[PDB]
Amino acid sequence: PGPPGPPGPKGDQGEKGPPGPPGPPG
Amino acid sequence: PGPPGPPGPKGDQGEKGPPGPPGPPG
Amino acid sequence: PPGPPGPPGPKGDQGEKGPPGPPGP
Repeated sequence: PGPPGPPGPKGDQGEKGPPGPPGPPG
Repeated sequence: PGPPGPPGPKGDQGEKGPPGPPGPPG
Repeated sequence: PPGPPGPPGPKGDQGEKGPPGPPGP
């Protein structure tokens, strides 16, 4: 049997992060 | 007849999220 | 014969939470 193939391509980038914390009070 | 290679590397972390909500009115 | 390339890797983690919002009005 032949050797295993090489590692595959890199995966997709993750989804964008959630909105940040609320700003400071007025 | 080699098997498929190991899975590719994990993708990049997603981009930082957008700015948060405005702070409370003062 | 060597095997073919593996399939695409796992998706990346979600990005970090965003920066703080603007000061209030």
